[PDB]
Amino acid sequence: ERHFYHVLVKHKDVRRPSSLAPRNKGEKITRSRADAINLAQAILAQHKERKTWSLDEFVQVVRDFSECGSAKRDGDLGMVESGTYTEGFDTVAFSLKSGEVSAPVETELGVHLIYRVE
Repeated sequence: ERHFYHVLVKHKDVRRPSSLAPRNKGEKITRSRADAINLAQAILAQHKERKTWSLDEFVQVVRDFSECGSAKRDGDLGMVESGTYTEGFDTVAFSLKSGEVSAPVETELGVHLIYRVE
């Protein structure tokens, strides 16, 4: 069991292309897959000097950019056992060290940045 948060950037081709974050609940997502990848890359890389991030630092990007319903709790996914989420998410998530933020990783849901709380 490890504790993760995430930022989710959706695109038009996901199964539910609408934001579920409080900031813009119901906003239809029309950006391309490529657009989502580029956006996730930018929101991460604007802080690329960071070896690790504090929780507050990661929650800032959740508040500004995440389109997942988890944004209603600042992107908290709680405790996750390996093998539960899709393989793409799981492998990247369980490769993180404490305080690290992943590179953009894609699943059916969209493009994620994954943060390991500890």
